[PDB]
Amino acid sequence: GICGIMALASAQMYSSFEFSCPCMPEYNYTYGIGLLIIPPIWFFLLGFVLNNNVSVLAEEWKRPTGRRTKDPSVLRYMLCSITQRSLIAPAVWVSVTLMDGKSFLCAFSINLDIEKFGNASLVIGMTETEKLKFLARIPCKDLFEDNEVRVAATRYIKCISQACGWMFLLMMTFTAFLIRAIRP
Amino acid sequence: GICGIMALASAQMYSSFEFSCPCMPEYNYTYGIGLLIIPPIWFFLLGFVLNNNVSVLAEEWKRPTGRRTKDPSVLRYMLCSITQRSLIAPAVWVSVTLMDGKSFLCAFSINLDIEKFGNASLVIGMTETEKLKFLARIPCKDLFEDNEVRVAATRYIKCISQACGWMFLLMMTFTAFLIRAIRP
Amino acid sequence: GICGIMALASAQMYSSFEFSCPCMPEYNYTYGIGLLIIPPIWFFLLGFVLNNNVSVLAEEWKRPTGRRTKDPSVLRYMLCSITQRSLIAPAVWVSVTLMDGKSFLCAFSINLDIEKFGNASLVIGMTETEKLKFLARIPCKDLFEDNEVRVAATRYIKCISQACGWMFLLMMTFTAFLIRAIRP
Amino acid sequence: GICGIMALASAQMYSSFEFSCPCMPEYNYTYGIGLLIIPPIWFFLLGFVLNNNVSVLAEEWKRPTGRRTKDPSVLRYMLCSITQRSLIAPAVWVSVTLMDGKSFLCAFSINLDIEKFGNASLVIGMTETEKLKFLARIPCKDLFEDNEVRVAATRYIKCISQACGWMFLLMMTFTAFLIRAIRP
Amino acid sequence: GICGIMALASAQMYSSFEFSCPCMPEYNYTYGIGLLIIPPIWFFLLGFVLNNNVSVLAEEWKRPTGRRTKDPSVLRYMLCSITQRSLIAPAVWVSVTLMDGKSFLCAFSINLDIEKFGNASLVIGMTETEKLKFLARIPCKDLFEDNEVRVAATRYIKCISQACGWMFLLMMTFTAFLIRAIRP
Amino acid sequence: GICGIMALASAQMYSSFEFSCPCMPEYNYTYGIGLLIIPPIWFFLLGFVLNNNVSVLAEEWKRPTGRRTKDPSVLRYMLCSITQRSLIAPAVWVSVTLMDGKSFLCAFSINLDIEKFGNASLVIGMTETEKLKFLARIPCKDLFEDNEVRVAATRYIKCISQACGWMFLLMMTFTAFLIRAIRP
Amino acid sequence: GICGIMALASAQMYSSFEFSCPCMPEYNYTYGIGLLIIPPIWFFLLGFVLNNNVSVLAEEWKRPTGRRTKDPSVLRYMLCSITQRSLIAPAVWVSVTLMDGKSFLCAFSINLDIEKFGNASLVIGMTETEKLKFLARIPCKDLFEDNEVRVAATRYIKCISQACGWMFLLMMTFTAFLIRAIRP
Amino acid sequence: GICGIMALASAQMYSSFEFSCPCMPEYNYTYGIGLLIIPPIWFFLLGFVLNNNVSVLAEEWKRPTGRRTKDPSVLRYMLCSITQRSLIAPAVWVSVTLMDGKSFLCAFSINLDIEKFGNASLVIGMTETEKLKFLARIPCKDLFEDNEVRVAATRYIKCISQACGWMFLLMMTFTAFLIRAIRP
Repeated sequence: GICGIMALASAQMYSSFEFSCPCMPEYNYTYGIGLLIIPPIWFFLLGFVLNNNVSVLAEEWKRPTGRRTKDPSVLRYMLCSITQRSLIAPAVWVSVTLMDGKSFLCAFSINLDIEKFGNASLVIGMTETEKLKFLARIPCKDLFEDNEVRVAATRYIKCISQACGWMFLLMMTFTAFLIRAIRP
Repeated sequence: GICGIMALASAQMYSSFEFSCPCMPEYNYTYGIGLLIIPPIWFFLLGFVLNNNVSVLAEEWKRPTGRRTKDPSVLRYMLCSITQRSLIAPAVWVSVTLMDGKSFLCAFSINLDIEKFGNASLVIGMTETEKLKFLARIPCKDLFEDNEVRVAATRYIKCISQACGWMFLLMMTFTAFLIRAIRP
Repeated sequence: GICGIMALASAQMYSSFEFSCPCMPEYNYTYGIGLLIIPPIWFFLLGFVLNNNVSVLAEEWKRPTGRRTKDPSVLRYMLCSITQRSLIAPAVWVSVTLMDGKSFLCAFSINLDIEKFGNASLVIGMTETEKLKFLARIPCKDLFEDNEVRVAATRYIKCISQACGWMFLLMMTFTAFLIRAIRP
Repeated sequence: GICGIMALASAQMYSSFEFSCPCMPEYNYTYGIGLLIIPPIWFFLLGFVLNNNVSVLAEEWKRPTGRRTKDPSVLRYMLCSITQRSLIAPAVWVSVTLMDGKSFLCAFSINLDIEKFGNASLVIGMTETEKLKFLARIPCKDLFEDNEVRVAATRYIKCISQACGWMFLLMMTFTAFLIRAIRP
Repeated sequence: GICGIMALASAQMYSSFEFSCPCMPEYNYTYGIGLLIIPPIWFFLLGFVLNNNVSVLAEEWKRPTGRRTKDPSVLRYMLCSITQRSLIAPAVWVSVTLMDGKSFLCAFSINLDIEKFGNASLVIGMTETEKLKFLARIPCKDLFEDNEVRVAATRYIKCISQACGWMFLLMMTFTAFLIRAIRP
Repeated sequence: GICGIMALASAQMYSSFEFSCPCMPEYNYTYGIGLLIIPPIWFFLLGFVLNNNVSVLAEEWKRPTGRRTKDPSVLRYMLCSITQRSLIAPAVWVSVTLMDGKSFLCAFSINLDIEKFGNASLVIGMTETEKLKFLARIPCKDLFEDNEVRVAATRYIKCISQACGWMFLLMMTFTAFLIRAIRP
Repeated sequence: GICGIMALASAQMYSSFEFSCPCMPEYNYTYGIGLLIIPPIWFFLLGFVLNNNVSVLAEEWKRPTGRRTKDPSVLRYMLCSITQRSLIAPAVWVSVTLMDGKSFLCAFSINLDIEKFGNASLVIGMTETEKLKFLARIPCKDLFEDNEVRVAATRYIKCISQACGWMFLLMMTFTAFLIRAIRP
Repeated sequence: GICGIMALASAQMYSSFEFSCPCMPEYNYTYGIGLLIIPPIWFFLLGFVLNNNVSVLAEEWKRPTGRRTKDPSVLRYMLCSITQRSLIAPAVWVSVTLMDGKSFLCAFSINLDIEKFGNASLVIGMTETEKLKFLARIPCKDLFEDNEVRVAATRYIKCISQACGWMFLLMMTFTAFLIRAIRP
């Protein structure tokens, strides 16, 4: 119920989210990786909070030994089962974020090698500080002057991000395959 | 019921609201921060007023001691529970307002350092009064002459506002996590 | 029932209303303030007329003393309660009219000080009659020649109108908060 | 039932009606005032015809004295009540027609004073016949040469028509207020 | 039932009908008046044919005197009542056709006086045959060279057609008013 | 049931059909008249095939005399009644095809007289073979060079096709009027 | 049920199919005729596979003589009846494919005679290999240089394909007419 | 149920997927073939995971011999039946991916022979490394300079991919035809 609702909400919240990459070398990595990390953590704690069966977990965690009516075997089972139920909306966020490649373009555009894409006369005679300030404006469509380099560098990091998007989806599905094959 | 209605109404009222930043240095801060503060206060008092269970709170607050049929333990519990039920539509407003970054762009565009973004020849030979009147027109798209500086300064304060939007959402969710883990 | 219908009708009638500011100094104030005053009075008398419980008020007001089956205590209560039920659609009109700022732009564009916005060479060597005829055409987009002054003066009176729109909404909600806290 | 249907039909028939002002001085007044008068008369006789309770009025009007089973007190009451029920769709027509101001622009554009709006060199050296033929083409957007005079004269008669539209709505609502306060 | 269906079908069939005026003086009058006359005759015979109560009229008309089980008083009543029920979809066609004025523009554009609208130098030195071939192309937007004369002549015959459209609607409604006031 | 379905299907299949007139004099007549004749024949045999009451007609036609349980009076009645039920979707096709006039424009554009429409200098000094190849490209919008002649010739054959469309609808309705007045 | 579903699916799958004619003389015929032949064969085997009554056909075909509970008379009847039920979605595909004429344009544009359409100076002094490579690019809108020849050759093969589309529909309907007139 | 859901989800996930071919010769083949191979493997393991009848397969696979309540004949039958039920959403992906031809264009554009399409003067005097870097940018619309070669090479590999798309659909349907003809 709420698992399918939060999975649809995670894809819908990414669609309405307006990605504003700062295009500065100090704040590209923390913004690009931070939108890959911090909204999954919020969707994970939303999976604890919106599920009202954390309250029964709370009452059987707060009371000391002797008062525990249920054995902790079903407690370990339920806390595990509520984690792998609340691990869908984080995984849907990291799926669609890696499929679009906006965060890999924002975070990893200062690690590129510019000789592979377009003119070799771009960065000639330019210091590492100004070269980092030149490479960082690649995700900004209206701040980069060379359009052919910008489409070449966008397609390179978007295909790598889509490769990591499918390798993440295969590792997640194969993990849930092993979970529903040995544990219940 | 009305909590989900007011949460959807707060996001819908922001979408129909037309943000008109004054682009004057005397009235940028009060308008930009005021749209972050004053509509949450109105949505908080709307959470008291539209909930008709403030009337039973009113009758057990007006009558003096001796006439009180209920002990004030359930009174403290209910006034607390109606506050954390009416703290959703304010929090949805501050969420979407910080996600768009229009108020942080309107209020904090007189605190910028203009050397980081574009031409260094912009503010040379210009007094602090005219420099404040030059920096204040950054949120106004049709009043600013340098477009590359305007997109650079917009993206800088929009990513900082989105960082504060996610840090607010994490602090709010972790607070409600502790509330539903110790109190009921 | 009809309170929510008239509240939605007041917002919908403003959306279909085509604001035609006359852009003349004799008729700006009466048209701009008159659209803020006269449609709330019509929506207030519509709250009396469409509510068929004004007929029972009519019969117990027309008959003299002695024939009055009900005591006037419930009569004062019901006439008060029908006023604060019919004070929603007027308040929704003044809310959305102040949020858009078209009436404050139409009525108060002859009180502006033109040195704050754009060129100081606009009104130089111009008589008070022609200066009033120059300032009055600010709300008319297709009658004003200086576009930068027009957007600056529009944003100034629209933010002031939105400030008065939120101060009206706070004073109205805090008043209805006190009404539902002492009276019933 | 049919009162709300005819009220919605009167607003919908005005929206689909294509206003073709003749822009001739002989036929502006009769067309502009005639669309304000003649469609309310048709909607009034439609309120008699579509209401099948005119047939019982017909049978108790045709038979002479002695055969009248009902006293004429309920006959005066019912003929009055069917008039104030069939006076809604005429009033909705005159409301929306005065709110748009197309008929006041078509009928009263030969009464204007052209010095108030634009160039004083328009009508200089021009006979009353050609001046009437020049002023009459104001509602025709594609027949008038001076666009600034045309928008100024349109906004002047549209705000006056909207003033008469609200004064008509206030006089109609206050009349129906007195009707439902003394008569039943 | 089928009366409201045929009334909506007559307005819908006019909306999907593509008016192709021939713009020739031999065939303007027969096409323009013929679309005002011939589709009402087809909708009138459709009111006889689709109403299956013409079959009982057929059986009591074919059998001679002596075999007639019903007296012809109800036969005159029913044939009259089926005519005034099948006189709605013809009247809706002539209503919307006169409201748009395309047939009056097509049929009566050879009767115009061209001095009233635009340049007097249009028809100077031109024979009655070529003048009829010049006036006939007024309804054709892409065959007439003088656009100001074309909009002036269109608005003249469209307002006259809308005057005859409202005088037809008043004469039809007042006739049906007298029918439902004396006959049943 | 299926009569109204096939009538709506015939109008819908014409709307989705893309009329590609060949614009060659050998194949204009057979294509233009063939789309008026051959799809009505297919819709007529579809009226036999989709109606499953052709099977009972088949069994009482195949068996010789003596085995016929029903007299052939109801057989003549039913085969006639299934023809005039399956004569609606052919008639709807010929109605909408003559209302649009594309087939009369495609088939009869080699019979025109070109002096009536535009320049007399078009076909001067041109052989009957090249004149037939010049007149045949009138329905092709992107193959004809003279646009004023093309709109004049299109409007001439479209009004004649709409005249034959209404004369067909009157002859069909008057025929079905006589059928439902004498036969049942 | 599934017959009407597969018929609607065949028309819908053609509408979403993007026709990419190769415009090479070696692969025009096999692609153009192959899209007319191979998708009907797939829709025919889909009519066997999706119909689960092929399994009962499978069990009474695999078992040898003696074990056959049903006589093969109903087996011949059912295998025939399932073929003429699964011959609808192939026939709908060949219908809409011949109505659009894209396959006849792709497959038969190397058989054309180019003197009939446009300039005779196109193929003069050109070898059969380059003439086949010139004629093959007729279905490709963005690979053919002469647009008037391309629209003339498109309209010629599209009208011939629509002629074969209607002759196929007449031969198919007349065949199904004979089937439902002699066999059941 | 979930088979038709996953089949519609596979076609819908391809429609929302944004194909970003890297247009580099090292990473064209692995990206183009990898999007044909890796998403079918994920949809195949999704057919195991979302079907909860893998848990009963898990319990009867983990327990050793002696504890097996069911014989492994129904185990081989069910594991086979769940594979041919979960082989629909992979097959729908490879169907629509080969129908669009984007992966065959991305993976096989370094194997082309450029003399067949356009100018022979393109690759003259160019090394195999730069020729591979020139041919690889064919799927990139905004990175290839010769548009006529790009449309010719796109149509060549899209028709070959559509040929392999129909040969895959015929081999898959004929295989499922043999499965439902011998096995159950």
